[PDB]
Amino acid sequence: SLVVFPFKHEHPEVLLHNVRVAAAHPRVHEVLCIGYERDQTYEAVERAAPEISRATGTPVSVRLQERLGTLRPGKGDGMNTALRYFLEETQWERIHFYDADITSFGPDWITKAEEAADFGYGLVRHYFPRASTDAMITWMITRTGFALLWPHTELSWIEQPLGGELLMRREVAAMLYEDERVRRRSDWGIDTLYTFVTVQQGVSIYECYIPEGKAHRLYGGLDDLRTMLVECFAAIQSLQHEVVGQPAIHRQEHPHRVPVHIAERVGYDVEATLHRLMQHWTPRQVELLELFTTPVREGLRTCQRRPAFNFMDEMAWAATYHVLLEHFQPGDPDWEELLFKLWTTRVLNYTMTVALRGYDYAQQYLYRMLGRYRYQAALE
Amino acid sequence: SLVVFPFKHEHPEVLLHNVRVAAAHPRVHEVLCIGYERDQTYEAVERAAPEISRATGTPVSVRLQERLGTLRPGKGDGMNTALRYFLEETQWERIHFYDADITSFGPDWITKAEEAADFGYGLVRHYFPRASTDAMITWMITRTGFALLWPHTELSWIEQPLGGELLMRREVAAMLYEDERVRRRSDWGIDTLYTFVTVQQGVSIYECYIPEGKAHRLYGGLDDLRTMLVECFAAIQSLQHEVVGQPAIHRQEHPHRVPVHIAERVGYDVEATLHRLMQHWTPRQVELLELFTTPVREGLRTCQRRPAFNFMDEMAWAATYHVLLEHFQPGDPDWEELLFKLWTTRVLNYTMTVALRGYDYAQQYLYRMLGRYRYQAALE
Amino acid sequence: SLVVFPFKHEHPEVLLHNVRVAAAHPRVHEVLCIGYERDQTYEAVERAAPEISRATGTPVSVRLQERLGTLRPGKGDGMNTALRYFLEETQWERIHFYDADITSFGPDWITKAEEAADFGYGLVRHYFPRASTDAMITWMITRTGFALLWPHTELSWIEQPLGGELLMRREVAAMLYEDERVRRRSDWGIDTLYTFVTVQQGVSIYECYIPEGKAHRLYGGLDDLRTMLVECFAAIQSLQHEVVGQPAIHRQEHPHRVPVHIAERVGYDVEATLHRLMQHWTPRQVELLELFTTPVREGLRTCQRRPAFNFMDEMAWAATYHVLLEHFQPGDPDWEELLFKLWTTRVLNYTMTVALRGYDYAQQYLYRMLGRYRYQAALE
Amino acid sequence: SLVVFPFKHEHPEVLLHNVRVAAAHPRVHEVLCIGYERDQTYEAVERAAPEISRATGTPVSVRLQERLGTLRPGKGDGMNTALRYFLEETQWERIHFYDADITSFGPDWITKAEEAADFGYGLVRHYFPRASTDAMITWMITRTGFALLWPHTELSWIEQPLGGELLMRREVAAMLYEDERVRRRSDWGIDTLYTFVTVQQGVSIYECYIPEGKAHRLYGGLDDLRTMLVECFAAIQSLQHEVVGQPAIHRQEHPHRVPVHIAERVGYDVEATLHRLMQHWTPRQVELLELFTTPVREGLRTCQRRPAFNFMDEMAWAATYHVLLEHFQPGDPDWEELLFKLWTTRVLNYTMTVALRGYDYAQQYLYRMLGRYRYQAALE
Ligand SMILES: [Mn+2]
Ligand SMILES: [Mn+2]
Ligand SMILES: [Mn+2]
Ligand SMILES: [Mn+2]
Repeated sequence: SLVVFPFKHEHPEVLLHNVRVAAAHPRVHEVLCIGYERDQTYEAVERAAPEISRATGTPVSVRLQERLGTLRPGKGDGMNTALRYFLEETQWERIHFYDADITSFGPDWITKAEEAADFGYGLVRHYFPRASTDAMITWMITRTGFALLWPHTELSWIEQPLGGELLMRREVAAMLYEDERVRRRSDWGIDTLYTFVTVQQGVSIYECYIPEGKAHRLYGGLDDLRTMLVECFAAIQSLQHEVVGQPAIHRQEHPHRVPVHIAERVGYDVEATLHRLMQHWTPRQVELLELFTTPVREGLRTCQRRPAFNFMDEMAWAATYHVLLEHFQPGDPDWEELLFKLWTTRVLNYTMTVALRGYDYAQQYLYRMLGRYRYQAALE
Repeated sequence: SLVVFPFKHEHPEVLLHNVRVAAAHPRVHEVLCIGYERDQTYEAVERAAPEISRATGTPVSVRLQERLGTLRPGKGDGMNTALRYFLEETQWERIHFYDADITSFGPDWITKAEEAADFGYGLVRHYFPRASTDAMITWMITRTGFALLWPHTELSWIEQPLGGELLMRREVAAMLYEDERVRRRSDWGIDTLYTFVTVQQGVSIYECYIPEGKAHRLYGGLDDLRTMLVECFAAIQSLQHEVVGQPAIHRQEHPHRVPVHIAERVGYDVEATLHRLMQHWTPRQVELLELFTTPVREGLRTCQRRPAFNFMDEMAWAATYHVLLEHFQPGDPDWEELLFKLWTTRVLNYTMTVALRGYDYAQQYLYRMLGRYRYQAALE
Repeated sequence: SLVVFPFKHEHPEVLLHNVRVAAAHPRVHEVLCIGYERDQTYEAVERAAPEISRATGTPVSVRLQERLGTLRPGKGDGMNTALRYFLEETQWERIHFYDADITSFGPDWITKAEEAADFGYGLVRHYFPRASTDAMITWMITRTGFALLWPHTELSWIEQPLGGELLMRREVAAMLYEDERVRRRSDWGIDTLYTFVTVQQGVSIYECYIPEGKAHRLYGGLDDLRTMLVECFAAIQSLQHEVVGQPAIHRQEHPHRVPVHIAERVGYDVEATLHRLMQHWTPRQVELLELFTTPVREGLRTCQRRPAFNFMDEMAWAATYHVLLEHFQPGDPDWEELLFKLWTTRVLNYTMTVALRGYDYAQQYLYRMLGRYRYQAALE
Repeated sequence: SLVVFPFKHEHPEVLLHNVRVAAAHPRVHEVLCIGYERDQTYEAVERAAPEISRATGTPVSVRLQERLGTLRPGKGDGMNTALRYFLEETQWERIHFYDADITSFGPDWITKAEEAADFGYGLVRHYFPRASTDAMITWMITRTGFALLWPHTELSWIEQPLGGELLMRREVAAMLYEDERVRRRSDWGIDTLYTFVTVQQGVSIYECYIPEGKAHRLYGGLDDLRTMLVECFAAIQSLQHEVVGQPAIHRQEHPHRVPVHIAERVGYDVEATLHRLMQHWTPRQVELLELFTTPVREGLRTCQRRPAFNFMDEMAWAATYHVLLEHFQPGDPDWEELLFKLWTTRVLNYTMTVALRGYDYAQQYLYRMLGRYRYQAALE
């Protein structure tokens, strides 16, 4: 069973630790390492690869990601390349996928996934405890969108639809690789496409939990997440007229208690995010806001002079999400920048009205937020 | 919608509150109250019935429990009598079921259930927060048995399978009434039967959640649950050779944090439960223990002289359960006692090794226990 | 025992409840109600006074606030007026003080205070659970200042030093009335003065705890605390060169777990508090910042253009506090504004780096912060 | 500053790790290791000692404990011997004391203690988070006794009066060594004597907290604690007619949040403890119970046939404690065995009525239990 590791610019030590863990496992029959470019990180893994495939017995190869899609060359080209090598150049029946930077990795990840895949699941998906102010794309964009567009389906119930940690058996991989929509998704939008089309095609999905597991992403402003945001939203927008059957088997490993050190985590720099909400304005962005409801139009125009976000409550965000679905133009610098400020005001609003009330209150909220969105869409 | 209240020797004011609350609800068309005998509590409901019918504009009937099954005349006869009335004497699309003593009932119970059934679900079950040491039949008998016997199915994933608070649509209620296995189950076993056969027949199920739970029963030795225990185990034993499919659509409102009073609650009298373990011994029971694995035989026989329960861990209980499934005879006095004592040692073991570790541990233990039983059963 | 209720424009029913509850208490001999003006709220208490005096057998007087001090005519004048009445017009061994708006007052407040004074304590202070983001004057001004100036003493260990709920014995109340520093403190600063001088004069102190806290004030920008802030800081500034002994006996009932509603509460309007930071600037304030360390000068001057607060960590606030102690002028409009803005940046910093981590973190941060200030001050 | 390590039969690896940590510290000027006997453990430390005093620079000697007291040769002779070597054979001004088995040890222990001792404290006392069913001697014997006998004093407010982790400056050590009562306390009673006489003599006491720190003592029945119990109680009994001034300066480092893995700990084997309550009976123990109140006499006599403990509530225990103070004869096998069963019934009662309600509820209880005991004694 193949085990793929997409990397780019990560410290090669951590990666190579995870690759050793993988090759040692008695249920892993090959390891593939798909780099972004021929940098020093990649050069390091290419020299290390002959060594690990000798001590452990299992072969380990390294390849550059190919240009398979039509958007930005990113995560999507890397994962779809792994698919091409899995189907066309080997004959294994199971492929794993793990982020390279994961310092929390262990043998318990790979075993659980293979163990669940024995019950016959086409797709096993890992999911971990996340801080109340992390995962804001997941919650306010991916899950909210799935809730508002496909409330009766399993889509919005998937815990971490942007997650790169998963297993997929051969038929499932082959189906995704042949699918024109996922093939062209060469950027951050790929995880959204794997998730959406597996559910649409009736693939049965287990979700593995991981008690404690994640590499605390970097403390900066919400700016750092800007590219991922506009691409993840575009992905959902591109799927908005698709139809999805209700039936699809879906189960999820019970979540163990969130460890303290994750519940006590802050997901972003509040000051930098407020400052950034006042930057990069343009007369067209002000013109384009006329398309939104009055409180949102008025609210965000205030951000030219001072930070504003109390306006962007749960309802305001839904109303804003519908307008974005209709009018957002991927690749348009003004539309991309407005999405980023709007989403920012939502993150700030939720942070001070919800997160600030404590990690528990944040979890109950977020599950219940999806519930009301589900209900509001089913009605209309 | 019909709203049914099965009652016994209840505070008549606690019952009449819930009757008035349901009759005032705009989605409710009728209220039925079922009791076994025309005792003082019954004549009160009948004498009040005309007054509530005027004030709310909703008819309020009161009927006797009829003998429709062939086991002990109990809860099942009462619930199936309401199904009968609902199908033969009315023409409403929906029926509710609520225990009478619940002192937490507000109009929100009926509102959330009817909103859930709009989505189109055929069954809506209410689930609640419970204490680590309540729900020991639910956990160690009903769910455990579902997990051991039908691991690949939805049965062990249902939260409150013995719960009597629920909503069915006319077609679901009809199917259950016509079914000979549920008709016969006149005793405590009925909730197990409604749960099992709806899952077998591919009924779509939503699980509502009421934020403030039920009203907690009397604090006494496990002694009080003895009849419920044998009858719930018999229900499952009776279904043991049934076949059940993998598919049946199942969802559930997200649970809110347990309230303090519930997490800080002891479910039973530990002293009295220990004392009871050394009582009602017979020679025959001593010999019957020969059918069990050695640690369970030696473990329980100790209880003639002093309370023992360390031996009855999670594995030993699974092995015990399998032996009971093959040899336990509902109505054989010694078999019933041995089940009572065997389950008591599980509860005590669970209490001292799990419940005593804090409520959050208790919940996570319990969701994971079902996981392990599921897995063992699938791999054999 | 005398029981004093200082009131303003309160719901007259909320006040009269607390008056009736105290008058019915068997350990209470008189109740005094003090207000500034004979407004509608005052005439209500006077018109009801004869009726309560009959029903409970306890006299109920109502007096005007007299001008006994030389600062703003405020809380101090009212509290010292009650001390006057208590010492010159009655002969009771004890006096109570309770804010009027507290909607949580039961007879247990007076019971626990009088039981504590039996042990023989001269002061009994009530303390409560508060939210991470309430009590920002208490923490960052009163306690912080006690810790920096008198680290080897009991002052910074008192829980609710600005709290007006307390009991004194006749001898303690007499000492405070005769003291020229507390007599003069007619404004918000009075609670600081009662706290400080009782500790200086070796009064023995018990700290009662009421399990359900106060009634929480209005949700608005830090703006509302502005007068309280300057006046509380001035109180401490005014005592800065005092000497205080190491010995003064001090104990405190153990605190019970905070209730959910309190731990999940935001103390202030984060948007409005940020906006307020960019308002009411003057050139003079810009120049005054020259007295401060460079990071605080650059940090606050940013606020003319956009909200900044990361720079105002725990150390920078200590350095800021020392500069304020030497240069702050109560009544100089620009000094008061700069304190307001400086303290606002501390509160915001604290909020985003500490409070947002969960209520349990907030408490432990705060007890440890006092520890570190204490230590720095002792080692210099 | 000397740093003493009393050992006996501990694994020498852990000990020698702690001794290396100590000798490295720049504020530690010597290390003394007082063994119980000349076993293999001691022989191992004697060969290792010349090595550690070479790499680190600080000298390290090992001595056998001397016979200084009149009771069992135990902890007390070991600690008092350290005192003799500290005063008579060196000239250091500070002596530490640490349990040998502590696997959680670090540099943060020694630094904090020396740092607090700079403020001038005669006695610094470490204290750590403990499980709800550990520390049952501390709570039901030492602290309860201090509360019932000396309620107005600081004695019962000391967090861990049986703790061996502390620092004491020269004058304090010399005072204890000269004190005839502490010198003769050669057994488990010594910690009680250090605590009692330091408070009686007005020694000023800081309590260091340790966030996470303790070696989970062995999982067995309450039997394992039997010797410590009868000696710790005897110690209190021997002090019951002493007089204690109220004044004595006392402060304590704020406790950080209890880590999960300690809150999820079970302090003893419930089954073995119940069985043991039915063992070692004697006609004289039944005769001696006639001296106790009726519910306690009747309750414990039941334990001849079956385990009983619901009787032994908080009040029953106090009434029982007073009778024990008057009639308990140290060294008498029947009196010692009755104390052990009585205390056992109290532990079991608290475990199932208090601990079982969750670690938080257990902490609030135990602080409040001391409060009522304090109040009940002050009255009478
Ligand atoms: Mn990553
Ligand atoms: Mn009931
Ligand atoms: Mn107020
Ligand atoms: Mn030890």
